[PDB]
Amino acid sequence: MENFQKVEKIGEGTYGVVYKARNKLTGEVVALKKIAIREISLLKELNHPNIVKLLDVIHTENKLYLVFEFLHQDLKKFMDASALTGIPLPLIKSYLFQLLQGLAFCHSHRVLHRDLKPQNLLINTEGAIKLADFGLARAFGVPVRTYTHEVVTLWYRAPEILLGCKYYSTAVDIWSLGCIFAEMVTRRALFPGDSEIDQLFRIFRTLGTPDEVVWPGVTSMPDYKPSFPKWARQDFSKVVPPLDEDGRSLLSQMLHYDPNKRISAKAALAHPFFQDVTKPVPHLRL
Ligand SMILES: CC[C@H](CO)Nc1nc(NCc2ccccc2)c2ncn(C(C)C)c2n1
Repeated sequence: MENFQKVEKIGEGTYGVVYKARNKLTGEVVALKKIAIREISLLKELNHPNIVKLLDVIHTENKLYLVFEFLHQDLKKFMDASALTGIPLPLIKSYLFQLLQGLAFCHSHRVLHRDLKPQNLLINTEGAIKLADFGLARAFGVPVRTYTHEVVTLWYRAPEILLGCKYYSTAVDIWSLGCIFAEMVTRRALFPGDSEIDQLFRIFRTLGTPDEVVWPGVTSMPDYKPSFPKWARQDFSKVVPPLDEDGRSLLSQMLHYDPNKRISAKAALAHPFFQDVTKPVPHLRL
């Protein structure tokens, strides 16, 4: 649209191209997504420090542009830049702290993300990290292949979604974040599934195959089969070295199979892992 000179293609998303753009009324650099209206108009109203601010919604000539605040880098790029040294733990801890603050905010207005991953986690030079694309998956889709036929990752999907629950809760977000948490620590994807049954089975081999004892009602889920192989749970000390006892208790609590048992975001901010949070500035050049 006309009020915006786009100055860069930032990237192909799930729903559209994103451009860095110079709003020439306000003069402000801004991120322009080219893509329900009741829904995405609702989002304009939920602003948190750790949620990427939806500035405007432009439905002109029956198209959809969403104008957001601009952040300089995403988490996935930053994990790749920090591959040989790893992200320092005080940084990992503070980023997790902030994310749970943002999750705790949306979850109380009953907005889920439900497609979290390193790629829609965005960071600035200050030491802040924000959550991007919140509320959109509800508004349209979360599809299997994007608009450019890229396969949407299954790596972070909560197992009740994989097992065919259609009434996900906010717990599916705490699941994903446990997966991103573990990955920030090991420098290696927790559950790197390449199909839905590979994803299911990758979870099972590590956490153990779920039954009626740990997960009440799993065996009557839509896509549960009695023929699932029965694997044994692994020790978290083998799964996420060198994470400490506090981190691992937290991580297993976010990775609980039963969604009712899985730790809430508000409760995670009170876990002893976060007793010593600081806010460090990260090493990042632009
Ligand atoms: C949600 C994922 C999106 C595309 O993969 N990434 C991205 N990346 C942004 N910045 C990453 C970046 C900044 C500068 C250059 C290259 C990439 C960004 N800023 C605002 N937004 C809105 C659309 C959420 C941004 N979105």
